[PDB]
Amino acid sequence: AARAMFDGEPVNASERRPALHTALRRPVGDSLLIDGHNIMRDVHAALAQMTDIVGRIHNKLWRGYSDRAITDVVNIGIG
Amino acid sequence: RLYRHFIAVTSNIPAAIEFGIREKNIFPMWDWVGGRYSLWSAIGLPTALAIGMANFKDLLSGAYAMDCHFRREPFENNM
Amino acid sequence: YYQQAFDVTSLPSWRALQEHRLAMQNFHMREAFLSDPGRFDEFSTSSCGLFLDYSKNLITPETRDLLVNLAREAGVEQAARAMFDGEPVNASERRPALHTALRRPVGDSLLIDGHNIMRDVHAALAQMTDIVGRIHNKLWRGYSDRAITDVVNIGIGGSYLGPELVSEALLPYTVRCHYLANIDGSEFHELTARLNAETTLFIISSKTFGTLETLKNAQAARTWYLASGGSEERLYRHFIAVTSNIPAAIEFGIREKNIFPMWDWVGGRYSLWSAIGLPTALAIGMANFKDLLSGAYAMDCHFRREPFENNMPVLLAMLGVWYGNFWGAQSHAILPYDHYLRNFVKHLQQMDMESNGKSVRQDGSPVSCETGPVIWGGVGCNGQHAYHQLLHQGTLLIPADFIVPVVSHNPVADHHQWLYANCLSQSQALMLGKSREEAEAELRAKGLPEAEVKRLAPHKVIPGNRPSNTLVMETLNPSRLGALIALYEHKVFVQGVIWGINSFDQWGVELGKELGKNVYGRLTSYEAPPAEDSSTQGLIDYFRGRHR
Amino acid sequence: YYQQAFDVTSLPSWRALQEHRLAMQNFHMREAFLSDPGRFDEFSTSSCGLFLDYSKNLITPETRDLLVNLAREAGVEQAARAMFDGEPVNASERRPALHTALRRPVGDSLLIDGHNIMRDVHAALAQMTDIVGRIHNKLWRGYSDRAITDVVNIGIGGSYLGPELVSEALLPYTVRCHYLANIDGSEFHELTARLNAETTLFIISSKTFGTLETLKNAQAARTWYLASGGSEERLYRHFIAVTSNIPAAIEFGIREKNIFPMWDWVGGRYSLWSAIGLPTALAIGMANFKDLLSGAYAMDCHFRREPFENNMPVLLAMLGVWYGNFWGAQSHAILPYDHYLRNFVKHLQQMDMESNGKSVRQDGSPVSCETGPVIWGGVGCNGQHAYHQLLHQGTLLIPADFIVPVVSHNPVADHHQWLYANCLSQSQALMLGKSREEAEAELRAKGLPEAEVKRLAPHKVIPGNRPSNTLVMETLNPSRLGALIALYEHKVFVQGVIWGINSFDQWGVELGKELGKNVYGRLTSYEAPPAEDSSTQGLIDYFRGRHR
Repeated sequence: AARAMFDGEPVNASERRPALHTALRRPVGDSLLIDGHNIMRDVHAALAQMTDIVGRIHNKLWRGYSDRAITDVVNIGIG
Repeated sequence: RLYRHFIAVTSNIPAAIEFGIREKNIFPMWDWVGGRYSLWSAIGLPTALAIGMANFKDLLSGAYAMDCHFRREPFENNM
Repeated sequence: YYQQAFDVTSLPSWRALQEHRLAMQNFHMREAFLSDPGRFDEFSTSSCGLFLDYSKNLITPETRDLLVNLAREAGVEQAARAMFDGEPVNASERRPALHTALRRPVGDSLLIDGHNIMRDVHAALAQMTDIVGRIHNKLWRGYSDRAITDVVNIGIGGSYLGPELVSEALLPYTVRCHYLANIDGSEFHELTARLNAETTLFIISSKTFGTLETLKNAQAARTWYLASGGSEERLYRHFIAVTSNIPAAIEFGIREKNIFPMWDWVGGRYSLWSAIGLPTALAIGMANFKDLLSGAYAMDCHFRREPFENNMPVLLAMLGVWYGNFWGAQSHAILPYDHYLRNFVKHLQQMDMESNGKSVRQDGSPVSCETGPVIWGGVGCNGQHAYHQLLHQGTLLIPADFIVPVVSHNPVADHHQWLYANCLSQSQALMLGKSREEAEAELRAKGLPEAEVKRLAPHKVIPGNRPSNTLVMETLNPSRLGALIALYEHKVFVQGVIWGINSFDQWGVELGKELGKNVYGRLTSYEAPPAEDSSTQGLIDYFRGRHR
Repeated sequence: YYQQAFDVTSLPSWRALQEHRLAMQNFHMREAFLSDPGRFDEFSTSSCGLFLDYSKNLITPETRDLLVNLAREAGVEQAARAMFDGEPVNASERRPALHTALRRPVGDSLLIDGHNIMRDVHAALAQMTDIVGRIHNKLWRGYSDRAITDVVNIGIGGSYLGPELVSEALLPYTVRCHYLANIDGSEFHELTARLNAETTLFIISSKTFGTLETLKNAQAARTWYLASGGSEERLYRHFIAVTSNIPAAIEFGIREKNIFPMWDWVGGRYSLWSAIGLPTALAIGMANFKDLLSGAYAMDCHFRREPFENNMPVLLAMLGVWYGNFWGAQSHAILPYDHYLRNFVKHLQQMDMESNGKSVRQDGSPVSCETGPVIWGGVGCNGQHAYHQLLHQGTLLIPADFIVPVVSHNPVADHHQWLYANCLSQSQALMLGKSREEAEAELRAKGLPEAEVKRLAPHKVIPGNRPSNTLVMETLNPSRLGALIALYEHKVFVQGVIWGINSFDQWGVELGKELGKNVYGRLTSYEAPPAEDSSTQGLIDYFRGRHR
């Protein structure tokens, strides 16, 4: 079962989906093919986007409508 | 000028677009990643904004090491 | 010398030097000093503000005669004439080496292909004067129309080491100058953590405007400026360039009037006298920059006019050839006893090692001797507690070049007297040493028992007979610093002439570049072929198994 | 090994290594890599967060077998047991070398003369924690009752290099720490130009509290504090000391509770783990300092437990012995490809050169081999444009140690990918080289005529076959930096054991001190007797003819 979940098999039988939270932690040298598509490319593209935004905000390079640096990030989300 | 104060982590790019969020500030959400298993993906974007991308990658590396331990160890030493 | 290459080991002077080395096998400098009270007078020389003491060397008057004979037989005088006159001494690249031209005054004319390059030199100098006067008088303003006070030089190699050395050494004559060389993003982050985009002016120093690390750092700086509030149409007030690629700097967004020229005949490691030293002039002023140029010019005149027995560059180069080719010394320590001169060793490393680190002659034939040692060292009075122990009691022959001034710019009680005493004592301990008898006598005077004396004596014995040179100045001003740098440049040139090599090409840096592109493509791409070797492939896999 | 000294060159393993060197004369690493796809796997090892690739070396499996045999025959395992257990391995000074004890946890007990020195270690650690927590929480105040934010370490040698290295390398984990080592008054002036006497706290780091330069700088700092408004009775809040001379620090005006202990069994160059690293703990915190100690302790455990074929310190030391004693390499380059690790080479220079720069064995007999090379190098991607040309195309054999992390603390676009690629490509170009055929083929592909091709080909040829080691980490954190420092400490120890020398005494620094007192007395006094040599006398006269 662990092999199936790590390999991308649709272990979420009710929703007919894979459970690939482990894929989010794999390094750039790992490749996982889901329906013939390498989802690790999506994982690391999202990671690079995350790095870009984090570096922008941390270096005070992100500014609001008054063109002042932002120092309060508020996550609106549940669960 | 709303785009500098609202980014989104979502699978609904059009909805975030009509909210007034730029496409380059919309982070992808995937079906194979469950909500309660998604702190490793762009959902953990605030966390990376607090600890930095190096520490976020360190967290990912620790989770990956645990994945390797789970996959490789015999069940008598599998934590 | 750059057209017809001979074997220097076949010269009669070389064979005479081999025989003299066999004879001098048993030579000890201590005995030469007790048997010759005039040794210092015989083996010291002066040139402008520089004083070279080379008496603490494994030489006799016969040794200096033979070394001067070898310098003459190799054609050092004619080679220096050719280099100073604009002949293509860079045979491999078919270029002249005219770093000396950068220090010539306005009355000097040098024709290269029927064109007076001194006009270019002094036009660049006048442009430098204009920009330095604009910035110093707070007449240069950014995109917020505020005066600039942070000049950041984005450049590597010769665009970084020489200018930074002169900026640090000439601090008592000083707008804050910073340097950004490493492609390591941590250096860029640390630098820009102290910079305001409205206030910082960037000098992009790249010859072809295509150097990987320099272009990456310049692109990062432009992105930082744009994302810090600066506007694209107004970028010109924060980015000037020293380059031979005017169009590239043009599409970067740099005005043509802020583009300083780089010439082929000026090597990168020999270019602190040209517009590459623009940050230095921005820190010390144009008068002090011209004083540095005048000191370098005075050293050039001393090199060209003096007989080889009193020619400081020729004497230093011949001592280096002596120790590296007849005593098997593979390294040369540079010990400047001045806190401002602590970065002298880095520039000396580039200048000497990138130039004389060759294994083919000017025509391409393999060399017949050792050409180019390792340059190392560090600031004085700090290396005594760090690595002078190996100099005193190690098993290696490491010639040392001590550099110290007589006058300190910031005297603190008797600290400079102690610094001078420490430099002199290090040289004297290198030459003298401590024998078994002296160590035993000191232990007995300390009252230790006979068994303890005989146990401790061998460990305290310093062999001595370690050669050293001392360079003394009255003060480290721009003029004497320029003379010092030019003296080491000419020493490197003379050594390269003796070894028959090209001191002005760097062909050993291209393979690393090609392999860097290959390794980067392997690191980033997903389905890449295996690397050429399993070690590079394993390191690529180690990167890929950990990078996110 | 510190009591009975033998001749290492007489060991059968040494003679086997000589025969193997004769056999390996014609060995080329490129051929070994095309003829063995598993070479990287065979010649790489890991330990905690450190990965050592030593496949790009002039070795075969037989070479590693013979080097491990020599390490066993010299008694490296028993010597390491003796050093770790508290035996007086410093035979000349009759002291133990217990820098490893400084990294042991509270559950470890080590009895020296019936006393548990680990109690002292952890009492000092708790004192360090108390002071660091006081200063970090702004609970430490000066004579104006204002919080201190500038900690200045007045110390030289081991009190300066190691702490400053760890402070700079662990910057992403950081009160500002400054260092004042040079007796040069210009350094003191530059330092105090940024300091407020109401705010600066000085740590006087001197073992005997009698070191010339350290005492002079401390006296200058005390005078500066008194003349800047501070009061004598309240001086205690600006001067703490790390010293073995409690009374001297007492009459300086330092409280006994602010005097940190220095022990004889801790050498100066091995003391960044003790209270000497107090400034470092003041910059990174006590948790990160303990993480550094834990990494060093993990490296100690790896050194003590691993077989010599997978023992990273033993492998590095044996490769160094191999190249320095059988291939005639007199220097070793250290190339850290990390901007924060740029000062690694200075501490490595002190650690290696002051320890292994010896020419007598533990019993005092002369050594029978070369013991201790020159350590040099510099920050990565900066030396490629400075001195890697000599590495690629020079005539010297210089083994190189590349150090690079996989993850950057401050990523800037793809700059760290390029840094990693540059490190890997430098190693690969060192191993491979470019032959005449490859250069000619590239020139032909560029379209150059045949005459131009044959003129330019010999100059572009890189010989290759230059050995190198690569040390990789995931990230440069306190733990892995501590492991790296401890690995190099153990490598130095193993090399000193192989050479039969004392790696923990420094007897080559006393003669310079005595001669410094003599030269200072001659410089200052009016009617002084002439110096022992005419060169020192002439330099004294040059000083006297210009000093006012």
